[PDB]
Amino acid sequence: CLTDLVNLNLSDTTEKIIAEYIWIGGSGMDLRSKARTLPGPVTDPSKLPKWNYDGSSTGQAPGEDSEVILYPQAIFKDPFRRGNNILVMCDCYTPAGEPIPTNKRYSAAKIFSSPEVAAEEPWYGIEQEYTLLQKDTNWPLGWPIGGFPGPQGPYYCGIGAEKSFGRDIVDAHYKACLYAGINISGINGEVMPGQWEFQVGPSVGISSGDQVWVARYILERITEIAGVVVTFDPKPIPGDWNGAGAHTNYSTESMRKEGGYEVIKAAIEKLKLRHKEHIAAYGEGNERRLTGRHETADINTFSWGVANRGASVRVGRETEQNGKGYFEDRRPASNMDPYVVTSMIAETTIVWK
Amino acid sequence: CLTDLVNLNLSDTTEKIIAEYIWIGGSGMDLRSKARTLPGPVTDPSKLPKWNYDGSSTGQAPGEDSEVILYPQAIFKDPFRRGNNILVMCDCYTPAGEPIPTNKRYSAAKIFSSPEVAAEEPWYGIEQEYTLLQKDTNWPLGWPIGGFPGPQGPYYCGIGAEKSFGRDIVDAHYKACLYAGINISGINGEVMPGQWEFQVGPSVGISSGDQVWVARYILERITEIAGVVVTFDPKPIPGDWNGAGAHTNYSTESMRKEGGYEVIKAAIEKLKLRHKEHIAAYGEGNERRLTGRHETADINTFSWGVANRGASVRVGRETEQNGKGYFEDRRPASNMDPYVVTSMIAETTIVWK
Amino acid sequence: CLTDLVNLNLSDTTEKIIAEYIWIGGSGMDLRSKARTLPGPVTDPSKLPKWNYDGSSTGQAPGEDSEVILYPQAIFKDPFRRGNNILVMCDCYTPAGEPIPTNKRYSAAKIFSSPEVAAEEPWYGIEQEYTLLQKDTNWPLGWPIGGFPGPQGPYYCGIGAEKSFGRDIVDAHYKACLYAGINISGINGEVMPGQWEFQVGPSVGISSGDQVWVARYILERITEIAGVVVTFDPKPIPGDWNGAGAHTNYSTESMRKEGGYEVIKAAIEKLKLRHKEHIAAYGEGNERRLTGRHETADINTFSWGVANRGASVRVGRETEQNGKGYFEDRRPASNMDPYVVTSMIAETTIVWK
Amino acid sequence: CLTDLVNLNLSDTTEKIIAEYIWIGGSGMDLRSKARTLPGPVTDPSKLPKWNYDGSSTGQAPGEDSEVILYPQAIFKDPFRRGNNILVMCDCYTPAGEPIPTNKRYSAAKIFSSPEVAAEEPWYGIEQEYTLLQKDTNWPLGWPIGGFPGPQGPYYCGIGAEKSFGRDIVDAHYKACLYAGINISGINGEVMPGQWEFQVGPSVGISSGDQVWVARYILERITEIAGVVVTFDPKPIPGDWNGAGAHTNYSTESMRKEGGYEVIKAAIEKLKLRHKEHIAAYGEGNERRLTGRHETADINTFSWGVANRGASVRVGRETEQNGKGYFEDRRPASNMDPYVVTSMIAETTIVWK
Amino acid sequence: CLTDLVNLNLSDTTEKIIAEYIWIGGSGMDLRSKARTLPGPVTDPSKLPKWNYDGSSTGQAPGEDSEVILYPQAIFKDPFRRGNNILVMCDCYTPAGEPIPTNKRYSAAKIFSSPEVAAEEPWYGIEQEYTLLQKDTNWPLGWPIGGFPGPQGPYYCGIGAEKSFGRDIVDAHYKACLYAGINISGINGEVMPGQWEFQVGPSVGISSGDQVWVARYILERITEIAGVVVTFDPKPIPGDWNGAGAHTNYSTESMRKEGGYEVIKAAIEKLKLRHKEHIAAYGEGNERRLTGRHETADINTFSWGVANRGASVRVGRETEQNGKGYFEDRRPASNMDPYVVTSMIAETTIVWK
Ligand SMILES: Nc1ncnc2c1ncn2[C@@H]1O[C@H](COP(=O)(O)OP(=O)(O)O)[C@@H](O)[C@H]1O
Ligand SMILES: Nc1ncnc2c1ncn2[C@@H]1O[C@H](COP(=O)(O)OP(=O)(O)O)[C@@H](O)[C@H]1O
Ligand SMILES: Nc1ncnc2c1ncn2[C@@H]1O[C@H](COP(=O)(O)OP(=O)(O)O)[C@@H](O)[C@H]1O
Ligand SMILES: Nc1ncnc2c1ncn2[C@@H]1O[C@H](COP(=O)(O)OP(=O)(O)O)[C@@H](O)[C@H]1O
Ligand SMILES: Nc1ncnc2c1ncn2[C@@H]1O[C@H](COP(=O)(O)OP(=O)(O)O)[C@@H](O)[C@H]1O
Ligand SMILES: C[P@](=O)(CC[C@H](N)C(=O)O)OP(=O)(O)O
Ligand SMILES: C[P@](=O)(CC[C@H](N)C(=O)O)OP(=O)(O)O
Ligand SMILES: C[P@](=O)(CC[C@H](N)C(=O)O)OP(=O)(O)O
Ligand SMILES: C[P@](=O)(CC[C@H](N)C(=O)O)OP(=O)(O)O
Ligand SMILES: C[P@](=O)(CC[C@H](N)C(=O)O)OP(=O)(O)O
Ligand SMILES: [Mn+2]
Ligand SMILES: [Mn+2]
Ligand SMILES: [Mn+2]
Ligand SMILES: [Mn+2]
Ligand SMILES: [Mn+2]
Ligand SMILES: [Mn+2]
Ligand SMILES: [Mn+2]
Ligand SMILES: [Mn+2]
Ligand SMILES: [Mn+2]
Ligand SMILES: [Mn+2]
Ligand SMILES: [Mn+2]
Ligand SMILES: [Mn+2]
Ligand SMILES: [Mn+2]
Ligand SMILES: [Mn+2]
Ligand SMILES: [Mn+2]
Repeated sequence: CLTDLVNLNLSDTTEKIIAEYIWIGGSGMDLRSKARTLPGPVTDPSKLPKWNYDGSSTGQAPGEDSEVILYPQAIFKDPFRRGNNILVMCDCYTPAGEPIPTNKRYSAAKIFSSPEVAAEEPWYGIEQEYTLLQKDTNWPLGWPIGGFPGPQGPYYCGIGAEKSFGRDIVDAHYKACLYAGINISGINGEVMPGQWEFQVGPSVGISSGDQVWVARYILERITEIAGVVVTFDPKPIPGDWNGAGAHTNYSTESMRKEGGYEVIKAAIEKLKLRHKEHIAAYGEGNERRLTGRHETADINTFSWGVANRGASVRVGRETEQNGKGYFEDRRPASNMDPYVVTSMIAETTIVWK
Repeated sequence: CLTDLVNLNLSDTTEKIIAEYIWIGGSGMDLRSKARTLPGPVTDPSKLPKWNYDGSSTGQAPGEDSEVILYPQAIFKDPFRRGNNILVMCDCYTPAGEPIPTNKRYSAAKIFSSPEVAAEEPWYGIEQEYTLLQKDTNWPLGWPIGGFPGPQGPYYCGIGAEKSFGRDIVDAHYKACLYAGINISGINGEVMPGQWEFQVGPSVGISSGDQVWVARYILERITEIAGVVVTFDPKPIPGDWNGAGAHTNYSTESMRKEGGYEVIKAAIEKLKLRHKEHIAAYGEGNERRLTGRHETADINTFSWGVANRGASVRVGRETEQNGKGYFEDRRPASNMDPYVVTSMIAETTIVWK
Repeated sequence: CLTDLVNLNLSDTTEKIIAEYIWIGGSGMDLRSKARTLPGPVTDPSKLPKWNYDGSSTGQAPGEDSEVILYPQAIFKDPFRRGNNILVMCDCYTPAGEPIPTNKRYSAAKIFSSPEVAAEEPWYGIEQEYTLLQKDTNWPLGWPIGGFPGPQGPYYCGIGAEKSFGRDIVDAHYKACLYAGINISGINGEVMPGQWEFQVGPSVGISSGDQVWVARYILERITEIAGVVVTFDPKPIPGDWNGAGAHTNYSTESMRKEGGYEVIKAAIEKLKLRHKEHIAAYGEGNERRLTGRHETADINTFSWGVANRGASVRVGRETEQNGKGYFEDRRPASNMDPYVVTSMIAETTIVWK
Repeated sequence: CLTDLVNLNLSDTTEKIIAEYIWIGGSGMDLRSKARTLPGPVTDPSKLPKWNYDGSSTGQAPGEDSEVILYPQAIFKDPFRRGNNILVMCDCYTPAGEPIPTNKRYSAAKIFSSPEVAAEEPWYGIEQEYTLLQKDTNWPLGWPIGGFPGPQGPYYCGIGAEKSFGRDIVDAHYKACLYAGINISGINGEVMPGQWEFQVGPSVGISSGDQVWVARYILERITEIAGVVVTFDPKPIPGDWNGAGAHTNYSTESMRKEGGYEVIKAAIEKLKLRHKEHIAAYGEGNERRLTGRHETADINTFSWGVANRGASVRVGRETEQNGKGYFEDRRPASNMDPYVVTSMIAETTIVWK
Repeated sequence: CLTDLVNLNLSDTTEKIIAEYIWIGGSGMDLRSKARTLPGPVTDPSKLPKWNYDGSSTGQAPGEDSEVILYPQAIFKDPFRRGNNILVMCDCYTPAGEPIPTNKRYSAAKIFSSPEVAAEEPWYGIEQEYTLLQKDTNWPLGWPIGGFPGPQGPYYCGIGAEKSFGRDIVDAHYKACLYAGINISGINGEVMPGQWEFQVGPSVGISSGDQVWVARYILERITEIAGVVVTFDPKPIPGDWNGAGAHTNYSTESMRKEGGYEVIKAAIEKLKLRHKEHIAAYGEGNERRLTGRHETADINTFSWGVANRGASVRVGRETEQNGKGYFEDRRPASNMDPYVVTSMIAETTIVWK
């Protein structure tokens, strides 16, 4: 029957390939994709033809001038179609070669090409938290309808049927990602029952943004299979329940070398000064998450400390004791555009004075 | 149990083959098929025996003179029975060798054999849109019964459980088709939730028609497996919801060579003059689709433009900028007979003056 | 679909590994785990990097000083993720290298390193009994809701649908454990319908504790898959229904050699004197189990005998008739921390006089 | 069985009475009630004993000083218990005779006792709109779960099963209210499917506030019976669906006498000047309702007109043509405290200059 | 519980009355109603105050000039609210006293006031056929979903569970109507399973129209209670299944007196000449019903005969044999506006020459 067809091995019959072009839609938060057949395997992004789609249907163009252009930027193996088929992360342009307003990759690319940044070779590990929800009722997975599970406490990194909801989805994603070639560093059950996390491990500059988006694309496709819905809303349930963020861990060449801890403090300092303008691009709805309770710092103050999950930035015990490592900006929400957060951190930390 | 039997590998036990003869029924819109055993593998259509069926049961013949004859025309691998078994696309005739009124392949074959057409070597890519429906209630897949989903917008090329209904079926079909040997160029989720699309990529003359029909046959067989119903009705739900069409993309030898864009304009021009008579054969119910809203042009006007999804014909940005390519006739409905549309375009575009 | 992704073989695509760090949480009875990617296979515990987690979320640290450190101590193969992926049993410390109050491995390690203990090379076989419960109602698997099955009698080591509930889970676990490298000696259906047992066979000193914990981790993960709940509560149902214990079988070098039976009696003797203080660490709720009925001895008396399941300690017919073997301390409850019971027995039996 | 007991006629057995004391709770939007037995029928409010309740449980007092006092203010017949039993609308005070912060009846009473207001003898008709919701899912009655009914249009004052949801409840309420002695002037199905309205007809000064609250109490008690939930949230569903308000119709002695239309215009004028401060007390969430679409006027502008449902105030065709009547302030939300809106209008309209 | 409240007898507690004003909405086919309280019983229409409603919500007025006026024209007892409560049939006007375009009572009233018509004192019996449908699926009551019952034949005037669907509703209606004061002459099960009929017996001129509308109002309210949907669509199911009409039986003074049969033939004759223009106002969709099969006459021909259910007009055996009676115009569809058909027959039959 149905899975025999979806899992057909094509290699036995043609050289042809299926490429799934992924892009980001009109809201800056919606992933979209379509697929095309290509005549043979491809490993280099610049050897893939450009393409277009109906921008008038994604809120990015008018009906009379509907075409919007897709620039292939990164290739990953398609864990769904398997064999030689591929996912292609994309960039969006007018037919005139202008990047459209919702393309935030272009700006970020410039910052990561700019040679004083490139030389610092920044590293990002981003911690994507999300929440799983029952289709149609829109209530968190594992929660009874019109009710709540036991209070927070046993859920964080837990095991068992009354504690841990949807490991299925999570472990699936983890391998999918690995197979695809995403640098995924690890996963964990989070504090609010039904909330999970994966980390896209230390990735350089632009490719961090690319990998987080593709990882999210894979997550949602998996949840789609499962008949479950994901939100990246930073505070999906009001009251005594954790919000969800996208912690950004960060380091520069000079931060991970001898006496980098000094560079770290100095970077934090610069961040303190540009808190206000960082918050503004750190994803919407954040006001509902950053309250000072539930392992956040208040939106209005900026703070930092060592093992302090109540602070705006946190520095690992390990990197303190070694005088070198990385720090964690805990401010960005789970619905953060990594392109924006990732480059803005480099900019406020290297370029600006 | 049941799938062990349906998936038996016959190769281990005989040389014998199963051929599924497919034809088009009395309404010109209903596919029909039966199967026979053949003594060994066959790769050439003319080496398959002709056959007959009970036309009195498909509305094509009377009871007392019931026999109607099947001419094998194209072979494809059967993605259901797998191994060496085959699908055989067919043509319909009286025992006297007359093509029956519902055989539109014969006319089309003549036009594509006619040497001034053949030399121009026309190319067609056809975009089959369709809609998936819940068995028995006849309401679109994923829609709640006696109600509607959220308004159009997030569905086009979307991902996730609350957005994307029946990817299962779609991805299955895609591989099925590839395996079978249909030149299928790509797929995508369409604008109305539950509506999808596949494209039968650039195919020459008569074989375009053959492949579209066989692709439709595979689609409906898959939906059958799934316990879901397909309509090719061009406007299945009334009101603020997309209709479904069968866009025909077209090019001639001279159109894809240097300065073909001029030939394109001239062809469009000829099309403008024969709009009235094209509409008449562009599938029934089209009046309900072509309204000027929802990415169509009004039935009564003819128009064209560059990236204009509101026009009767559209010319890609890419082919404009290259002075050579193809244009898209957006007029045909999803229930179009590709034999009719495909040849009628060649006729109005090459032969007539 | 979903199990195709969870069962992806990673070996075909990278050298990378997934390690699941397991630890024991704030209540001393809750297992917790998270996973990370490592660059290649690892077989030695000391070659695994140390790690940390949010102790503020497991009741082990404050929010402002939240980091707690994980020391890898034992590696086993992950029977879930399979291939080269691993489970890593852990130990808990402050960033200052202090063992936290809930780390009972550290104390036990000292006792088993201490050279007069090491030389006696103690052996432990521990019999983990547990009960399976329906999710949400929290009533034993196979029991009708708000009611009881037939009285005890046909359930112990039974077979058939009306007698034996959840063998599925049990047999799964058994192989899981073997695969993982736990020395699991055997399994059996227990006396109360829905209650089962596995034995972690003769294991030396500290590794007994390690293996029991990891075996429990595997059990609960399996039940999680099954949509069923486990309790290690020593007496889950009040009345005429068996409780659950963690019998510890024990032997020293000198006990299993010629005329060890004398050493056995002498050990029992020492145990009689420290009954009071053993009970106190033999797991909470034990008062509800050890009643003198249902194959226990009363908490307040200490007793021993030969084939006597009504005594506090029991000595096998086999080891009596051979003048050498091991004895069974039937006192510990099913929710016993094996680190505590296992070393406390060595201490009261070798060191103290 | 159960309704035989609930409907027992007590008259046949004692003179005793049951009085249900109703009051308004800590949030200023939550009705609360408890019942006591009284020795014989009572018709005058001042002949009912005062009472108290646990304010610490309604967010109105601390635990150590928990008593809050209830002043009977209005009697109505209890339509649930029937016979001679009564509902008693209440007022809230400290034991020291201070009105508590959430008692808005006291202020309003003062304004309606103040002799220049009393002499003008103001009249209020208030139009309570509300929405009916499915228990637990919190989605509007008659809507399919995770979906929407047909667009607005056939619902307003409609009849039939596919159009009209919960008439049951509505018609019940209507008679309940009449029986009770509420001056209820009429009912109607509103624009958004599942939304209804009742009017508390022309009532003088303080008693308008009293009757609206008691009418709301009766409504919710009825929906409680039905196993359905009510919201007075002014905009329960986002998007192309009506919000809900509490239109206040108003007239003074001088407005309903010869050439009152002049007094009306002058009153409107005064209202224009105090729009800002009226909005602030016209119920919370109003920003989400008053948008200028769906028969509201934008929160930021003030406007008036004759038959204009798009304006902030509307004057009936009937009262224009007669040079005398009443005008409709369409600004208050459905969650308005009538005590506050009702007196504030008298104050801005008579006292202030 | 709920029916105790809906059936409260108000007479025991006030003199007050509930009046349900009914009118016809923007489509000319949708009934609408709302209710008001009146101070005492009323028996004469002209003693009821006029009223208004929001025409902007029924498609009859703009938002800025929203008021539309209701003229009470006929009173009937409300069979739902019972006691002294009343239904009030209405007429629609601008505030300027113009009848709105959808008010067809005004025209008809003129024709029935015009003294040469009045003197002929026309009589109408109209046969309302309708179909009952399952809510949400919109498939006829008693039909299995996605299928059909046995072929027509045993359904007409049938009895039994496999033959007769919804008698409940029907018998309820019948008494309701009688109670209300509608001159309802009789009922019967019709030919297509799930289709019924009632007749509004011999009623004079304008009051026929009034009574048919109010009868329809009562029908749909009843079906609403039942959780069932009604259509007056003339041909709800395509194929071998009866359509639904609104046969109009007609007689004038001179037709029911000695040798009226001559006047009858002459009237028929006049009708033959104005068939074309009668058809145009005889309700929309009629083309799908009037086919010449299933007891209709073809739309394009006009015919008459004696006991002929295949003709456009039919004359009873009884009135033929008596040389005096009435004839049956079988042409109007079930969705006919009786005001239009009823007066148009008088006009073509008396006034015009
Ligand atoms: N030097 C570094 N610079 C930037 N990121 C790093 C560095 N070292 C490790 N990381 C990344 O930071 C991430 C932190 O993940 P996790 O263990 O969830 O963080 P936390 O415990 O702070 O929540 C991992 O992706 C890791 O790849
Ligand atoms: N040069 C050509 N001549 C005719 N058909 C072509 C030509 N080039 C491409 N096609 C086909 O026409 C189809 C276009 O489909 P699609 O990608 O859906 O276009 P749209 O932008 O209208 O969605 C594809 O099959 C494409 O391969
Ligand atoms: N000499 C020994 N020292 C420690 N454990 C032993 C020794 N001999 C056997 N065992 C173990 O004791 C356990 C046997 O448990 P089990 O069959 O449940 O005992 P019983 O059923 O008699 O109460 C297993 O751990 C077995 O591997
Ligand atoms: N003179 C008056 N002054 C104040 N309110 C009045 C006066 N006359 C009537 N009312 C009341 O105002 C309320 C408006 O009800 P309704 O007819 O539903 O309003 P709308 O037409 O705005 O829906 C009713 O209670 C009506 O009886
Ligand atoms: N002289 C008349 N004029 C008008 N209607 C009449 C006259 N005599 C009887 N009727 C009525 O005509 C209607 C008859 O419809 P019905 O009994 O269903 O007839 P059929 O057998 O034509 O279906 C009823 O209102 C009946 O009372
Ligand atoms: C549990 P936590 O300590 C806090 C993050 C939290 N889920 C949030 O509100 O951002 O996450 P992590 O940073 O260890 O992943
Ligand atoms: C979304 P669309 O732009 C328009 C097709 C539409 N479903 C129709 O009504 O013909 O499809 P395509 O051009 O990407 O083929
Ligand atoms: C029959 P049993 O003695 C069961 C022991 C009992 N569940 C308990 O409460 O100790 O089995 P074994 O493990 O001792 O062989
Ligand atoms: C039809 P409407 O104008 C509705 C206005 C709307 N429901 C709202 O206040 O938001 O109410 P009413 O005045 O007829 O009661
Ligand atoms: C039996 P019939 O011809 C039914 C009318 C038929 N269903 C139609 O299409 O008009 O009418 P009657 O019994 O009501 O006169
Ligand atoms: Mn983390
Ligand atoms: Mn986290
Ligand atoms: Mn973190
Ligand atoms: Mn397309
Ligand atoms: Mn399309
Ligand atoms: Mn197209
Ligand atoms: Mn045992
Ligand atoms: Mn046991
Ligand atoms: Mn034992
Ligand atoms: Mn109103
Ligand atoms: Mn209203
Ligand atoms: Mn109003
Ligand atoms: Mn009849
Ligand atoms: Mn009839
Ligand atoms: Mn009739």
